Amino acid sequence: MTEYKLVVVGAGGVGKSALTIQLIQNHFVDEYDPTIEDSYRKQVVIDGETCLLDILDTASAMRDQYMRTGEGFLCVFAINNTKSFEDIHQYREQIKRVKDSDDVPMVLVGNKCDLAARTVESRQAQDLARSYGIPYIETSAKTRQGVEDAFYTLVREIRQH
Ligand SMILES: Nc1nc2c(ncn2[C@@H]2O[C@H](COP(=O)(O)OP(=O)(O)O)[C@@H](O)[C@H]2O)c(=O)[nH]1
Ligand SMILES: [Mg+2]
Repeated sequence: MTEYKLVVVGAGGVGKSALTIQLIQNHFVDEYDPTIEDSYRKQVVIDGETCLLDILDTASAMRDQYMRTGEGFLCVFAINNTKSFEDIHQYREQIKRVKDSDDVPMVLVGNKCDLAARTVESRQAQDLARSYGIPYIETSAKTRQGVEDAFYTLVREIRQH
């Protein structure tokens, strides 16, 4: 089967761990240690292909290896965290430097869409993603809305690469 190496990046507290755990365990974690960085594996069928997703949940040699060998990146912010959205540029710049390219498979993810506090509008994020030439997808690690879409879209972006 085909392996896809995915890396989840973004500011502390945006839901990188929650998203990853939702994808694998179909459960929402309230209080996952903010310092645990690890890789997780999930066998899936995506568009009729048996895939192994090798996912690094960032929070170190392991990070360097995945940043270098990672095929695609979820850049996550939370829709109730303006700073995390503003920080996205830094994560994008980092990925471009480590890949020496501005054409890297990536999806911009606006997490916590279940919350009534939104301080980042969908259109602001759409605009940023358009500027980078990538998709924008909103998610909730709590309700599972958008979660498969975000990860599976990242796979469909790697396939175009
Ligand atoms: N309501 C809501 N809370 C979320 C969501 N995703 C994460 N959280 C909460 O946000 C906090 C940070 O999540 P975590 O996954 O640890 O963030 P990380 O630092 O990016 O790994 C925790 O209290 C989570 O329960 C979401 O989609 N909705
Ligand atoms: Mg975490």
